[PDB]
Amino acid sequence: EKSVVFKAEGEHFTDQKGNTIVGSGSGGTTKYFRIPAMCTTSKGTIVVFADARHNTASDQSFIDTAAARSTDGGKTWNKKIAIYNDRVNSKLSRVMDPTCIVANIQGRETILVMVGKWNNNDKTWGAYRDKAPDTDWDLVLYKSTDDGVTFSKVETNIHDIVTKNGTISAMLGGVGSGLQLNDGKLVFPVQMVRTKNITTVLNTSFIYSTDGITWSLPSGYCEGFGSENNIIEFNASLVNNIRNSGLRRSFETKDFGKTWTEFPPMDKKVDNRNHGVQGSTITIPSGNKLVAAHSSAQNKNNDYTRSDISLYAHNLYSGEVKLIDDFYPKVGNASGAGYSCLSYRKNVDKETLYVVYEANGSIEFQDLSRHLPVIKSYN
Ligand SMILES: CC(=O)N[C@H]1[C@H]([C@H](O)[C@H](O)CO)C[C@@H](C(=O)O)C[C@@H]1O
Repeated sequence: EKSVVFKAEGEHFTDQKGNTIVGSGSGGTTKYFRIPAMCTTSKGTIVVFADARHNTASDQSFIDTAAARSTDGGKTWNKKIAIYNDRVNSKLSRVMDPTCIVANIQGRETILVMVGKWNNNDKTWGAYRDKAPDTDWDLVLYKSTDDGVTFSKVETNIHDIVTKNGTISAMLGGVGSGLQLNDGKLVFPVQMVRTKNITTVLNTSFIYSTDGITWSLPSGYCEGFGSENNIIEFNASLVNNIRNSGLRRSFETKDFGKTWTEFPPMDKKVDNRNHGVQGSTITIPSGNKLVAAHSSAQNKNNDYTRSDISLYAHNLYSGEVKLIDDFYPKVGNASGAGYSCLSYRKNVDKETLYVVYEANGSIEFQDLSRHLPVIKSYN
């Protein structure tokens, strides 16, 4: 009823030379997977990115970005590494926390994946606020134009726009999926760690692009909260849905990121309890209306176990919220649990709703398409 995308202590990857990557999982396997991001193409192909945390679940560890590709509706997966860390520090070199977009970029169907990159930092990224930006940090972008078979680095101006801003120590995607707007614009939700002198330590915002190469930052910022976030398009607004300890937060911008105000249909509607968790938020059409589909954890133990990863529908008109499916009704592994990513498409006349999520160090997939009539009615 599920499939396993990446099995904890059950995968072997190879490096750029073709030599095996001996992780710390039993038999030299990759120890742990975290932070899934899924993008489905017009061909029905499913690509799932995740951190391959070869040695430990820790954020501060040796990590590559794995990619799993399914052309049979999520039954089987071909796996590889999409992005290798720089291999400076065998303990700490890492690429992590993917955000993906599937888009037609001036006609060309492309999967983009953006990850943060560190080498020698031994502490969490929010600790490094002395520089503009941190010298250990980067934010890299890879593309596939062959339906997810191969990924190549995109040379961008993302590092430059962060430096020129001068008030950002580091930036990361919002985690899970970004979006292509109706007009074609590419949008990644972002998280920012501000330089020490900025009283907000954290903010949310987005970067945008037409061609995937040259990106821009808006002049304004949204409050950070727990900073992981996704954006949806709703009329002329961009609307975010942000991790927060306790009740999730949602703001709208009507001026393309200059100012943000609370968005009542989603603000404070889902409780993730202590510490918060990443959540995935997307839209699903229902006639010429929209419904937001959202996944995050109920967290019944009020801790890092992040139990009960659940799908909700948000009525974007009335503000009602309901539980559609507690699709992972289990207590997670507090080493790292709870994260998810949704993906909706209508290809021809076939609508699909998929989810991937963290399951005891593995990444699982479910086809949630049976729930579409319920979600679509929720307008
Ligand atoms: C870059 C980084 O540290 N990201 C991590 C996140 C980060 O440490 C926090 O958001 C604080 O910046 C949190 C997190 C979790 O809560 O499970 C996992 C995620 O990989």
